[PDB]
Amino acid sequence: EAIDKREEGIMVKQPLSIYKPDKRGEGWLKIKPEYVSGLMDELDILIVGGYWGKGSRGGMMSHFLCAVAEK
DNA sequence: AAACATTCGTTCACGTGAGTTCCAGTACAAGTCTGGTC
Repeated sequence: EAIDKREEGIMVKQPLSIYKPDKRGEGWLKIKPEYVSGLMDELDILIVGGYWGKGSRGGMMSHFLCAVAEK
């Protein structure tokens, strides 16, 4: 239904769960279409440019600029 | 009366179960890099 209404996803919560600051995966869960395999459309695009990287990956092209073709 | 077969307590090797140490696989959390717009 969320996919029908063009929404991000759904959340599932446990009724007997207390509040715990800064804690993940205790009583709250999320489901998005991306997390389910096959439910998304993927794009095949070309790499037309590159950028240099920051500290952990310095002397290599870390991010890229992609382009689609013209019929 | 003498020779041969059987039996018995002993011995060794080999196999299997339980305890201990070490390492690989798994899980989770935090850190680091990136993307997009307003």
